[PDB]
Amino acid sequence: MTPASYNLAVRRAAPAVVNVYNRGLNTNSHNQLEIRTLGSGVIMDQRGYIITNKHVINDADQIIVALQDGRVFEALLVGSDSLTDLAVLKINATGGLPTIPINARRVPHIGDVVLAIGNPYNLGQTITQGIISATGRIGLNPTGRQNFLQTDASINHGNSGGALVNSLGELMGINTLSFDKSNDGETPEGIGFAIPFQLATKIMDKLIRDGRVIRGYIGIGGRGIVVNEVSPDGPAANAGIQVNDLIISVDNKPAISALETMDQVAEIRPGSVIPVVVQLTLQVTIQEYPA
Amino acid sequence: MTPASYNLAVRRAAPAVVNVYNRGLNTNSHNQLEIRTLGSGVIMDQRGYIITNKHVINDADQIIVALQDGRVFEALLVGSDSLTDLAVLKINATGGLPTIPINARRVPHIGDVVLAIGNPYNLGQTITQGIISATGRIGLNPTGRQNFLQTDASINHGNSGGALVNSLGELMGINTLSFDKSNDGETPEGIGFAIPFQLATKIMDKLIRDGRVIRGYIGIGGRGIVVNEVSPDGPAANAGIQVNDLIISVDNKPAISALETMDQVAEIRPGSVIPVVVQLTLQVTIQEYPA
Amino acid sequence: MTPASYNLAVRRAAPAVVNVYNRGLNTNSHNQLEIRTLGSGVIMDQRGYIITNKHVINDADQIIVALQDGRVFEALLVGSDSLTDLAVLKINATGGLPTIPINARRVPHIGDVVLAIGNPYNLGQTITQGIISATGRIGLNPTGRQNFLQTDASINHGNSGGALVNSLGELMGINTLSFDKSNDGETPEGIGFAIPFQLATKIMDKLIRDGRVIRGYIGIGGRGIVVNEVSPDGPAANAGIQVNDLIISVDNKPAISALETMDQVAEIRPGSVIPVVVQLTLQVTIQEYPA
Repeated sequence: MTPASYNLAVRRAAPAVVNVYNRGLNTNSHNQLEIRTLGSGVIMDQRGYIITNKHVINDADQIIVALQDGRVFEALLVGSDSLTDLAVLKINATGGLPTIPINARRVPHIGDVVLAIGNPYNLGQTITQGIISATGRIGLNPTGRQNFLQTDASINHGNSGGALVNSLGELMGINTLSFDKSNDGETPEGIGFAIPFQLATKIMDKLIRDGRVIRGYIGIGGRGIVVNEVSPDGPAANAGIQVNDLIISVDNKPAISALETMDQVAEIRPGSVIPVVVQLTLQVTIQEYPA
Repeated sequence: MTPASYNLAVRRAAPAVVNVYNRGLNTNSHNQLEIRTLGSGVIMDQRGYIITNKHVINDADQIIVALQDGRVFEALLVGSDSLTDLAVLKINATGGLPTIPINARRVPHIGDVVLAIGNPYNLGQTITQGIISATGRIGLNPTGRQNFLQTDASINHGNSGGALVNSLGELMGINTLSFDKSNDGETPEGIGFAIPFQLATKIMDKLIRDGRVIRGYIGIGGRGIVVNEVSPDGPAANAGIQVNDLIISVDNKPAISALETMDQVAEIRPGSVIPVVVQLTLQVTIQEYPA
Repeated sequence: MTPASYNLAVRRAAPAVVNVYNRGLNTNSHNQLEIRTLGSGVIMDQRGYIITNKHVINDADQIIVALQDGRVFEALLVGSDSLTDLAVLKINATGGLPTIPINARRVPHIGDVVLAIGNPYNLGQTITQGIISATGRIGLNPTGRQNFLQTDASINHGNSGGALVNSLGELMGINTLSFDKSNDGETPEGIGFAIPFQLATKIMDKLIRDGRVIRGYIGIGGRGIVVNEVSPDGPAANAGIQVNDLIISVDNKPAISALETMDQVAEIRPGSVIPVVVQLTLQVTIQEYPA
């Protein structure tokens, strides 16, 4: 017979994950480019756009990307975002580049076998398999390290930026980090997180068209949609809205949930204005999220 | 094609695992119900019975159970058992309850893919896959943390009480991982334990019919069946039997092994009496296991 | 339906993995055979040869081997090798022995599902599944703990010597197991190593025909094939070759790579002589690797 195996996935996607190297100049007294850090990255399209974790390329005087085919490139940082730890690099490749399979039509499911491609502890490219333990949201609104994708695939230090792909090689997400906890008593085995591919995608496109992800701020909270503690003063305060009420429509559509609502405000460019219901339609001008 | 995936099992059994919260009153000075601990639990039948680990609900002034569908319930402790760390709660659900798939006809096998549904570190429901690395016994006699079910599936803190199900959603066991994990000089990966479903079944039923699991005590040891150290002074001493001999028939059937023998004595209600053989048939009255 | 399962593989290969016990006499003051250590081992053929990790049987006054069928044997150490941590024992079994499936025709692939059979923490035989994350070389030349086989299958202490088999039971490698940490901060999760079956084979045969693995030493380094730091003063000095040049043909064949070249010199018995090329063909006598 044939042994059970996920090599097909490896063949189809592995060639697209890269080693990202963060090189600083002031790392030594002789001020030469030294490898301050390193992680992994996923070549997104043939134009040369590579996704990766921000915490990898932060304060990097240089960024080198290297392919499994041996080609080495200097990368231009086109933008990052703290609220997701995603960063978008760009190599200028002539000759063709391998690209991570993407299937925008595929919906990830709790339980789907998934492999994590990356370069942890800088041992070279390694693959590890697990399943999707929790899916998380593809919204643009930051919530925490719980609305990501969760996997029991082994995510070590060096998998950051790597690819989490299903058995068909399809990119399910960008590995971000492990769960190491905050303290001890023990270690959290098999609890890793990845940013959903669908979101990495949204973020990348923005990081390209703007050099930074522009989120629409409405400063309000809650649990229609409860408005519990709406004392940020930013946009809430400035133009209708109270420190305790219930909204009906974020802009001109239902305000069923709090999460699904914020996820809309953020997708609204600054300066714009929209009619906020509770039936006293009070308009408000959207600002830009805080630093 | 279609991504390899164990989602079917997740769909069939996930809805039945619950978040069990141990709330104490004297946890703070304002003596309010504070979440002293927490674990997971499996809704066993439509009557509202839920299995869980004892160590989760111990000394709980209150017990709250929450479903993935959002419904929350106050749970009535119907019993527990130290020798297995199993506890049976009971929520009073009108409207219908989701129930963990069970297939008493199914025999677990070393190597079967199995998923562990539970809520570790209180991150919300998480699934993790592994295989059965060892099966263990379904007996009622306590032996240790070796005659359980052993799985490399990721069992973290908060998986206690959760379900361990095979690819079909069939309940293979109740996650219980107990603490002997460590040596000296490095943390034990992929070695978790679960109580065979067959036994969790036996125990729950008893916890229901008696509020406590009543075990039949004999007071002997060994390796027919060797009667090594038979100096408990229990019912063994009180009625024939020596501090060094060989038994022939626990009650009126073969005494082939020591394990399979104890597992019978325990299934014999106290006060009863049975003929013990070795050919000098000496009768003995069964007592009840120690506290 | 049927539960997803790797049981077939377990049935086919588990029976061949054995518990290896290292018993020393001077472990106590009453100088009796005490279990100084322990690991696992794979019965390679019906003659009674068993492979294992050197670091298990080192300085063992005695060695006991035990089968899953219950049979116990006293083993004869036929040899070991440091550069691979492989040891070969030999039990003298009459009545027949179970043997690990081997398919020398099979080529291991990154991503192949694979199970690790072994006895970690001495809890009895345990199975764990993972995938091959990196393959490594089957050469006879020592390189490091990187040209081994790499798997995310859980390799714990007591898995050393165990077998790593694919879904068909086929022997993929002998679990070695690198001590993971070597420093702190975090712990290398899911990164285990095994010696390729293809090499364990080559090594065992040598350990048999010679009691020690005789390697052919040259004394050179580099990156044709660069000869960068050819100052070891062995046979390289003694008869042509410079401290900085480029070789053309290890013996009478291409010298394309440095790795694949050394892998040849080692397979050349001492005393022999071969023509080295670089076009000034200078012959050299092969010595024997250092202790």
